Amino acid sequence: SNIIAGMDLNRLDRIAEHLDRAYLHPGKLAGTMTLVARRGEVVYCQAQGLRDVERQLPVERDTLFRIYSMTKPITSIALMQLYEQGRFLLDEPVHKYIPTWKNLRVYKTGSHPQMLTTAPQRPMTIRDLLTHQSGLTYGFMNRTNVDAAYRSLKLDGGPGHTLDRLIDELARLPLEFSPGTAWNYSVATDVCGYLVQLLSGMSLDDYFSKHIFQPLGMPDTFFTVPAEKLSRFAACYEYQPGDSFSLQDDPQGSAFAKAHGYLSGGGGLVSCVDDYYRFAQALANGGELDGARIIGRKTLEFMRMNHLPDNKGLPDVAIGSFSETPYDGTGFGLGFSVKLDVAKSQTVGSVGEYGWGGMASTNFFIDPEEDLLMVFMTQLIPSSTYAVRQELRAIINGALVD
Amino acid sequence: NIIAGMDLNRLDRIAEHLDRAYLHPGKLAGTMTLVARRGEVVYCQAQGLRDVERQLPVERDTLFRIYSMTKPITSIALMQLYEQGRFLLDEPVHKYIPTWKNLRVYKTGSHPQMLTTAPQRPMTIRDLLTHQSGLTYGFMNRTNVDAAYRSLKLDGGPGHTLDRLIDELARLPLEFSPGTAWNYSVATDVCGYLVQLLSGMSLDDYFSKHIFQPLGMPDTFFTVPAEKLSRFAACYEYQPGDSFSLQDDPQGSAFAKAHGYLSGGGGLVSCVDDYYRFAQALANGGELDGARIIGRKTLEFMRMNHLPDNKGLPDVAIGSFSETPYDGTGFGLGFSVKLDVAKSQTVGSVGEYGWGGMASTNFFIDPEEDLLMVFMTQLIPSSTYAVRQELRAIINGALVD
Amino acid sequence: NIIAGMDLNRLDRIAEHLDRAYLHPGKLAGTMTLVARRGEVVYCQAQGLRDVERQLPVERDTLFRIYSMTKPITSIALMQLYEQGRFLLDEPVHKYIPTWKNLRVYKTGSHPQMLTTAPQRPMTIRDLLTHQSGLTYGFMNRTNVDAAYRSLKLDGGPGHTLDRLIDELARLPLEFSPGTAWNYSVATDVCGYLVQLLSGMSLDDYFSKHIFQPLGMPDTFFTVPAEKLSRFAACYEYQPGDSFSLQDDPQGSAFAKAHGYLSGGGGLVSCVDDYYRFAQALANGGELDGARIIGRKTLEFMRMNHLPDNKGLPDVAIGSFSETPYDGTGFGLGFSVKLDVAKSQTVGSVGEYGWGGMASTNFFIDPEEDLLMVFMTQLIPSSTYAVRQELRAIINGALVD
Amino acid sequence: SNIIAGMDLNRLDRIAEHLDRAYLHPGKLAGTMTLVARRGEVVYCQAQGLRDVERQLPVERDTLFRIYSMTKPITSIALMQLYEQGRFLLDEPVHKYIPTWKNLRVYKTGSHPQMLTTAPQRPMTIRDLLTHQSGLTYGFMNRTNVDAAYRSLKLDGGPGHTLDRLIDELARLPLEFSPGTAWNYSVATDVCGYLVQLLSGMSLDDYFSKHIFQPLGMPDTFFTVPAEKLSRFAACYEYQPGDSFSLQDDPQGSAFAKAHGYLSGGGGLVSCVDDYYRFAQALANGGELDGARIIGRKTLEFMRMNHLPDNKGLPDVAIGSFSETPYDGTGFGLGFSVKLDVAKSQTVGSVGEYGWGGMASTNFFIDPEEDLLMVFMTQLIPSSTYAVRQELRAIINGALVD
Ligand SMILES: [Cl-]
Repeated sequence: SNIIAGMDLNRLDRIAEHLDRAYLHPGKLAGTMTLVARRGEVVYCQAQGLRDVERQLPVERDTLFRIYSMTKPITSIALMQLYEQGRFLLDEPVHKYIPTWKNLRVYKTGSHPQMLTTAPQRPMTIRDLLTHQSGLTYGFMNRTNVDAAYRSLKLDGGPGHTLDRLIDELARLPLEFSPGTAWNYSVATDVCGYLVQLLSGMSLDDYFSKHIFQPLGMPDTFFTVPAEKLSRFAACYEYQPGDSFSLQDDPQGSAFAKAHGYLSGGGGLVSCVDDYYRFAQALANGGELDGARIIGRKTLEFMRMNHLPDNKGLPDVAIGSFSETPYDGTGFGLGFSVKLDVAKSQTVGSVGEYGWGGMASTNFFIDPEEDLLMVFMTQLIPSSTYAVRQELRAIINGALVD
Repeated sequence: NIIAGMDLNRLDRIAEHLDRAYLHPGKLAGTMTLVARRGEVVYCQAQGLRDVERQLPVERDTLFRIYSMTKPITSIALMQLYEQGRFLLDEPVHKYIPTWKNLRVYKTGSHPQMLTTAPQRPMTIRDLLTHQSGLTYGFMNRTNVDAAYRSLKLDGGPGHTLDRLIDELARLPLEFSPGTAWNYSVATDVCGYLVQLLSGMSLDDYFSKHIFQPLGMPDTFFTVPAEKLSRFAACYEYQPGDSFSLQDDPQGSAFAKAHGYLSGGGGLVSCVDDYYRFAQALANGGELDGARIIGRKTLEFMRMNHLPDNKGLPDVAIGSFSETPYDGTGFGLGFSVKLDVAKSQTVGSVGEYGWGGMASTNFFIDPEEDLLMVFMTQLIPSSTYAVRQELRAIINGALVD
Repeated sequence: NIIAGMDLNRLDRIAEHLDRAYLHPGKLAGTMTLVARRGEVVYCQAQGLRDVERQLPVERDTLFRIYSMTKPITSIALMQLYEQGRFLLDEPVHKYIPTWKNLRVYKTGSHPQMLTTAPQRPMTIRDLLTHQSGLTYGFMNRTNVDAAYRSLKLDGGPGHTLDRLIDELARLPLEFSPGTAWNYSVATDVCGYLVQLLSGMSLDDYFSKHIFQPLGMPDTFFTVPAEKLSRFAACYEYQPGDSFSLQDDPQGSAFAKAHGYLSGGGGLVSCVDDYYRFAQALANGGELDGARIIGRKTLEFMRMNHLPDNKGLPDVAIGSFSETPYDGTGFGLGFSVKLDVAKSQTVGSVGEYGWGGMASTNFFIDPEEDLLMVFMTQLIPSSTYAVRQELRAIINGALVD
Repeated sequence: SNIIAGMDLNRLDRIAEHLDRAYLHPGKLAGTMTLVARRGEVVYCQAQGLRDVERQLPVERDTLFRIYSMTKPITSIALMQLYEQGRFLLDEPVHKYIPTWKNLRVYKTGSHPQMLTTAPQRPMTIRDLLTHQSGLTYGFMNRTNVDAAYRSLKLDGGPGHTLDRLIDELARLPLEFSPGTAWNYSVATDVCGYLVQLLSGMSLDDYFSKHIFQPLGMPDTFFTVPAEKLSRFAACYEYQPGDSFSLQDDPQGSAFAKAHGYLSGGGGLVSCVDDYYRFAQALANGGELDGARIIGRKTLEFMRMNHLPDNKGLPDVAIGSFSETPYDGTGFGLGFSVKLDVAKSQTVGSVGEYGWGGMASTNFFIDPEEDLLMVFMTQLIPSSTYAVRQELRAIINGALVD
């Protein structure tokens, strides 16, 4: 009956019905913003529930969200813009650009600050940073003496924390493994942000603004929410037992509203669905939207390939929660996950489906076989809580009536 | 004489073959064969008798027990709910059936004193849809677990309901740790139970509303209505010397009573027109004459090999599905999938998908050739003859484009 | 000048090459070469002598012993019956030849006191069509089994018939358990026997009715008629110093007598136009000028690699077919199949299919390029020269689209 | 927006900017000539810096360059022209054509002239020569007692050296390994030139001229620079510590300006960017340019395939520097490298990218997926010094905007 770009709109209304019945009415999520587009046409756009439960404020199309690690693909594009200019090669050692990192060694044993280390088989490369194969980690991993050291030095964030500090402190810490020999989610992408600053001579907020946000028409994407846009800023909620949630970040008096001087290429950005849609749609088009190009078509193709050894999936190389069943049949390129094997993933989709998510359960994907994309925004830490991103794929794929 | 790149003179070899090899020598009672390509019916032939005792001929409208050709219908029903966000394939079954949380794996002993081991992981919905759950069937007659099924009549009996099947399965061991092997099973009856649980409808009402009414299938049901019983075929079973005996009289059949068991695994009676319309809808990507039963992409997903590491049934199956005729065939979400034509030793295309019934009913869809067959007879068991392979030889042989 | 994307000036390199490398130096008596692409004959050249002794030139209409280029014809004949539902490839041979039920595998001893072991499984029709049955050839001269073939004259002799071949094979051991290796064999003579058994026709009449008359092949037969004997080439055999000697005088040849043996493996005499029409029919998916010899799909099935796990001949073959020239080549139902071009070390396409004759006759069809060659000479054995590879180099080199 | 053949010309200007900033201004290279073409349109052609620093002569479009091992693909085509005529088969033993080579054995131990040897598994084939799998080597390898023997016999070049001498001396030397069991860069291609002469009955310079250069319109490609073209001949420079260079060959009084007796099918040719462009463009077209055909379309397809065993890459079979990380995901056919795996190469491009380079850092590639090619000329020995060929791929691939 009502069909746009080979999608049945009546079937897509199942998105709203599902989010109501499974998340909003039972009080598992505060509110959602969902956008679906196919062949450059927005076929679905729905705000549901509340951006701020305490103040009884609804989710609107223009609501601002902490996108967290959905920052990573933006940083990754920023650095590959410089690749396109001949500025570095992926197989170059990081220490060429960060000479204090030349003597990075691998964790053997001991607690910070008396950690013993072994020689790595080879130096860390830029490709290792872009693929989380460098041996770096994250404080929040809470798994090893290396991430214990990150937490004691506040490398994930803290008062006075800057990228210059992150790089200075990382120069003196051990890696989890010899670069390239495993996969571990990490501050690597914050380091990628540091390299964008080093190579461009710009601060990461200015690079992003000049080379990505202004050209794509993304006026509502920033590291610091301006005072006049704070009314639009969603609260962040965290999971509580019984599939409930509590306030985790009040938008009035948030760290995201202060210009605190850490620009996290890994998870710093606040955005909205229109801004992230324009970014995603540019990628879906081969790097161009409405006359503005943020990356070469071929460079993006390269970023979308599986960059793991021997075309393995995350579970074959990952040392954390990324080794679990939901990452079965999914690889990783230069800042995107890549679906390798649909049946193995146990989730409907296409080979080559690429995207990433945020800690607060934000998610996007681009299916290059179907010319289809989704941007999903909510604020519920952590993103491991619910499989809503998989239920949305079920509904969206189910609406294809080609 | 050519329709849709098929030679009709070559297809007449179907009737000639079934006459000479099965009907004239008294191996089968009667047959109904339909072939379609590119949405055109190119062959449709009733032969022999639906009821030998009453000397009643097979007609186009004859009703047949399709048995496990019910399974793809149940599988579509459940994946309709997948399309609505109602469950995920990698979710544990025990999320929806909480009494199943502590299912364990058979180690040793006879029912009711079977010793068990902890499974590596809980059973998933994908395990049920792929027969990798560890469930079995009474009729397997291979293990102490299927002995227990037979002693509890889980395959069918007086007062038997889906609620009973699920209650009794909660207290039985699995053949193996979920996902680690393949074994043909009551899993699909459980899938029917899940359609009821998720839809809040009884399976007969769900099927009727969401599949049979939309596709125009008025002659498909769990219970044959009294006014259609005249069209109902007898069922026959194999006898030594390639003969057969009466196994179910259509007058006084259990299929004519509304007993309480709706078997998503093998309950349905249908006819060639009804199953044709179902098959044609699948061949079209889930739509027929403006009615859609499933998304094009969801069906594509169901048609994929869902066995580990793209293995064939013989690499994972523990039973008769491990034998040479399943070489080069995988399994998705209620369909077999041809992986390797030469290895199968049977002409066809990669991606040929379908399934069969215990009484030797068979259908396939070749998505490369846009070709499908529905074959109906009533001869238990389906392992008796290789007629479905002879039919593929003839049908594939008739492609002249 | 270019026809069907081939440069004719580049194709003239064929004549120049055969002159310079074979004819002028006295390595071959004479050659007939035909090349076609997209159904157009782009090259047709007779060179040198059909009969050196009588100073008779090769003409377009010269008749040649094509030997094992008979095999694809027999293979098509048997798969015609497959298309009619007459057998399945995974059926035991002993279903049709019941005296073969107890065939065993050679362990040790000389004929007639050979000791044997139980095969893992009975021989199948697919084993016969793929030379994986365990049968062999007298001329192999490698084992006590082929010694027994030679002592019983199973490859040919006075009074020898297919009925005799089948009777004597019933009492001999196999080289290996059916399907577990590949060995060039009398299997295809047995395939001819099965065509007779299933059709109720003698093989010469089946071929004539179902292949030669429909394709317009009036110059293909087991016996050269008296009035065509003037067109019959002499056969030559290799002599040291890259020379040759008379091996078969066309006047007083066994090919001119109607003895009782119809060899589906190597009996036929043909000419380049007849074999061209056969090859072109295959290249077209089994049809030429309104006559169809096989279904498009059946042929596709025959052209697939039927060896285990898509292996090449060297991974399974026990003889000279295991050597470097068969690297990257598989085998289907009477055709070799190129699997890996670089590994073959010879220009061509994946899927290139064909076969050759012991007197160095050769044909191939490249389904990627829609290209085929028929090459006729009479020089036993076909292992002597790599002319078939030089011709592929030149023919592939002439593609300019 | 200035676009030709789906290439952004403004993005291609990044080539000049990059070569200036990274190589020319800092004194790492003397001068460069860069050409890029896509779909038979030349989209970039820029001379930069100096062909002769001492004489302060600029690089011009028509400057002549020592292309060195970019000779090899030309020799490889020359020999496969004869394959197309039925003159030999790839699986024929070399000793069929060079009977003194029948008893070549494999190095076990000892110094020249008392080297002990073992029986090879099989004789060397023509395919082994075309793929550098023969067991031959090069004097300059400086790795084994076999290459020590080459240096002591001057097989790479010397006064009075001829192909007849190379073949006579190789008949008496051991191989590095049993033919076909490994890969080692070698004089094999000089031997291929010898076989072109043997099979054609022409001297290699005359064969090339008649069967390649005249038909393609390449008037500025030769083994000897004619006196009237010597004014156009670049100086050759070699690397010096601190990313500097010294004069290695004065164009006035170069061996390349004398008609000495050695025609090196492996590295003898001088060319210019227009001539090599026309050769490369002919290959990109399936072996034809402006009505002249140098090779059959299908023969070239065959030459472009990976000819290494089991579709392995160079690092899985190579015994030298070709076993290192920059050859990861690249195979070898009949005189071309072939990209097998783009992600594994860590360098943007397409599967099937084919080409080769010269000792003085000349490079070309053809991308048959993108219908794109580059010819890069400079004179800096050795070619292992800088990763400029990879930086150029980054920039050129980044300019694809269709
Ligand atoms: Cl549509």
